[PDB]
Amino acid sequence: TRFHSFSFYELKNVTNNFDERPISVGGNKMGEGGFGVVYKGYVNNTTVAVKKLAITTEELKQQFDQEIKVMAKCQHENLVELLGFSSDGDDLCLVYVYMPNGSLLDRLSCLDGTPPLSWHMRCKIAQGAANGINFLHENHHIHRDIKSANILLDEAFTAKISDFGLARASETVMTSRIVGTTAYMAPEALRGEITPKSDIYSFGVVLLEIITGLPAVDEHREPQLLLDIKEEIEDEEKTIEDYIDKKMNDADSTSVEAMYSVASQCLHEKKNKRPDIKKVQQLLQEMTA
Ligand SMILES: O=c1[nH]c(N2CCOCC2)nc(N[C@@H]2CCCNC2)c1-c1nc2ccccc2s1
Repeated sequence: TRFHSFSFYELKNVTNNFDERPISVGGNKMGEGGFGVVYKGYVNNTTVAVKKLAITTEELKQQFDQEIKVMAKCQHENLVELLGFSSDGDDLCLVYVYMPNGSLLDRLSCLDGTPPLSWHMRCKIAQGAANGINFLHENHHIHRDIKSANILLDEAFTAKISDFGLARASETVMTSRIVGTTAYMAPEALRGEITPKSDIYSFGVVLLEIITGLPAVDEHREPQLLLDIKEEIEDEEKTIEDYIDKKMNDADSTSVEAMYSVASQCLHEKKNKRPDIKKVQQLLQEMTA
């Protein structure tokens, strides 16, 4: 698949000169951290998300080329759709289909007054995100940064996996440049190993965030790291019912326990004991069915 080459000045013009101001006051900024800032824009009769990239300038160009490579090979309903790019101007830009419901992290934290996600919507999001990871693993790609901030939500709250800049083709390797988000990383990924089993572990943390509505890491909380609740529950001090997000009215114990069981299996500290993505996908389908 081939993409449209956008002019930097067209992207600069539709995003109000890449405004740092947010949604309310009159700017276009939609979020940052994923090695760039995402801005809202309107191009060729469509609402778009324009990611202006902003380690080394060469490493940032490597991730720009990697994102296009992965997106050229990988088209799926549970991956964000790349509409084009821009290399001509000062800053590297990636253009996507606009995701009106932001990220799963934003929606789990009810950022900007949005209503809490229902258990019914959370199940669809978990299944959709697992279908997106399955498609990546089937095409021998390792995401390397699976987290709720990288699961975007469209007009129908369909889960769309994003950020393929750090993605690696497999088609267990070792690396000197350890990348990803600490609170979601498998022990072997924190040591430099590159394997699709690390994406399964990170997805297990995403499933706990979905059940609990709690962020993967919170400086003002005990445990500070969400993955530690797996041990508090296993060493029967608590149960998953004590951790269910109170901001839901439709969560039943049976399906929550079925999602928690998938998460627990994903979070096995030994990479070879974790289920593969097809098994995770099967278990999430049986939970609903
Ligand atoms: O299209 C988008 N809309 C919004 N909304 C729209 C509604 O108002 C709030 C902002 N947020 C986005 N991402 C950020 C990511 C960081 C955390 N917060 C959300 C995207 C995309 N972000 C990306 C990122 C990579 C690839 C494609 C896309 S599309």
